[PDB]
Amino acid sequence: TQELGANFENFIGATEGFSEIAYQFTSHILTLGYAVMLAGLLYFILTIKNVDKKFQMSNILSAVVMVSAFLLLYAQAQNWTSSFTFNEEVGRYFLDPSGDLFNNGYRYLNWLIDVPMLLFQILFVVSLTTSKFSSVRNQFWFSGAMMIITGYIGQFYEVSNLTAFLVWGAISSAFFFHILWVMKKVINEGKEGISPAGQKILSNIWILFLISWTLYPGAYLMPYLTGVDGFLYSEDGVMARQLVYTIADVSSKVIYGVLLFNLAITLSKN
Ligand SMILES: CCCCCCCC/C=C\CCCCCCCC(=O)OC[C@H](O)CO
Ligand SMILES: CCCCCCCC/C=C\CCCCCCCC(=O)OC[C@H](O)CO
Ligand SMILES: *C/C=C(C)/C=C/C=C(C)/C=C/C1=C(C)CCCC1(C)C
Ligand code: NA
Repeated sequence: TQELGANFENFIGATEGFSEIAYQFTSHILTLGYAVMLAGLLYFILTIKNVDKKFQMSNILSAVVMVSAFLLLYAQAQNWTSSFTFNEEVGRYFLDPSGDLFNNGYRYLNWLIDVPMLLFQILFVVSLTTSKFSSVRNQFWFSGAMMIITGYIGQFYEVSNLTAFLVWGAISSAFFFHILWVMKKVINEGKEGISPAGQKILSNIWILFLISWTLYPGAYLMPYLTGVDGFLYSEDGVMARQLVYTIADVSSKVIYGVLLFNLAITLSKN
């Protein structure tokens, strides 16, 4: 029984270890992750004047999301390099007992913080019609919290109890589904009473939102998407998962933010 090796990254690291490629690739993608958030932070701060007052809370929330994402993704990247160490004899990177072990906590904390802000921020750009701001907000914040919390519980069982992993994941997915349903309503109401240029941007926001948020349960499942014998149940799963999380992060935070900013501009003077 493999004592050292919590989560799938540790498990792989403690058994098969990571190739140079896999270790370096993962380091670099996580580094790109936080680098982009820092760039984003400066972007959202510096452009805030370019939208009308009434929209500025959206740019503000983007900036705050960028701060949290930069800090926690920076910590996650450091946690990656600290957790695995090169063995010359075998020529691979293994879980380092004198390190702290890989910890998904950083990313899940980032999600808990950012999910409510990302869902919230669209409400400061669009106008609802027949829905109440407070109802939509409360729905977003509750479902968002529950989605991440149940996900985080699931994640614990990733190695040790796949049944629990998947059941908690399914419960989490239910909250996710509900978020998608609410957000679709928000975008539809948001499209009413605005210019076609604005409607087009909102169509794109919907598509970006749907794809980028769905990447997360994708990445959660990733090591198992070819069965317990398959090619992804390996350092290849770890690489894929971290790549997909990073793409999702950039898309759901930065690209999302840029589209909302462009929507606010389109509404702002035009
Ligand atoms: C992203 C979340 C989407 C996930 C949605 C999936 C559907 C979940 C519902 C029922 C799962 C049924 C349980 C099947 C698990 C079988 C466990 C197994 O075969 O492996 C032995 C394990 O190690 C010892 O529990
Ligand atoms: C490869 C290294 C990783 C870097 C990854 C890039 C980070 C995101 C940056 C830009 C997103 C592009 C979004 C561009 C959207 C344009 C806005 C728009 O919709 O058009 C304006 C509107 O029509 C009238 O205001
Ligand atoms: C900036 C970070 C964001 C937008 C994170 C979003 C995270 C999710 C949408 C996570 C969803 C999950 C499921 C739907 C099932 C498996 C567990 C999660 C938490 C990964
Ligand atoms: Na290392």
